[PDB]
Amino acid sequence: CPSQCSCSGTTVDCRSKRHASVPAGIPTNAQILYLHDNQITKLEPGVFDSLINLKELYLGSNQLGALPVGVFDSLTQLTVLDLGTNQLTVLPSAVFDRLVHLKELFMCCNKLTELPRGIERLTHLTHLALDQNQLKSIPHGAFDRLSSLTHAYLFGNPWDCECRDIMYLRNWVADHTSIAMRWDGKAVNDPDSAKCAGTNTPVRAVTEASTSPSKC
Ligand SMILES: C[C@@H]1O[C@@H](O[C@H]2[C@H](O[C@H]3[C@H](O)[C@@H](O)[C@H](O)O[C@@H]3CO)O[C@H](CO)[C@H](O)[C@@H]2O)[C@@H](O)[C@H](O)[C@@H]1O
Repeated sequence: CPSQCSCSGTTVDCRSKRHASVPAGIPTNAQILYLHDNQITKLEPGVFDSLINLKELYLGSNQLGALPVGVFDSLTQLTVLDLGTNQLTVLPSAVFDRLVHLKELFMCCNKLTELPRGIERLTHLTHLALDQNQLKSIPHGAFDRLSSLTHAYLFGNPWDCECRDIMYLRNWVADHTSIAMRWDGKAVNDPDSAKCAGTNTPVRAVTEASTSPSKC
């Protein structure tokens, strides 16, 4: 068992141990790896390659500024991926590609400005968390294939209701009011939680006429 970690069968728990990098010696039979709440500043190319039976991976609350290309390619059985509370800005376009069975994707509280490419194809997603980033909008159709969504976290983004290309997210929240969630120390259903930048007005209440294709 790795230094400053605890191991119980297939669970490897290294949360809250001031790790400055992913620790060597992680058992390859591990199905759950808690690495959240450290100050891991980078992931080494290949760091997870050996862990091909991994099902849940938590990397929340670290110092991740970037993800290496293919860092998650080995984890074809992965169902939970938590990346919330890092310093992420841009992701590699195919970083989620192999995660065809992913059900929970947590990415809150980073510095994202566009929806990361790939999210569109993760059809088994039940949870998707994008709250507290810097997204101005959502590309048209990005949620079409995500027909298993029960929780969507969209609050705390500078949504741009001036632009007509908010109308997808507008329409989408109105059509899925029940999966629209805010966070009150837990999950709370709130179709209004997603709000326009500046005005603090609910995104789903945005009117077709109130927008302009020439103000984006
Ligand atoms: C750190 C936390 O981040 C936001 O809370 C989000 C919440 O984070 C979970 C996190 O996934 C979990 O690994 C950690 O151990 O506990 C957090 C709960 O506090 O996850 C939900 C979605 O599941 C939301 O995205 C939350 O926004 C932030 O809102 C909290 O204040 C807190 O800083």
